[PDB]
Amino acid sequence: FFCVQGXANRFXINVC
Repeated sequence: FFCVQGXANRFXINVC
C-alpha cells in the first residue's frame, strides 16, 4: 500500500 505519486513508485511498487 505504498504510493509515492498516484502509485508511480517505479522503484518500490510495493514498499520502498
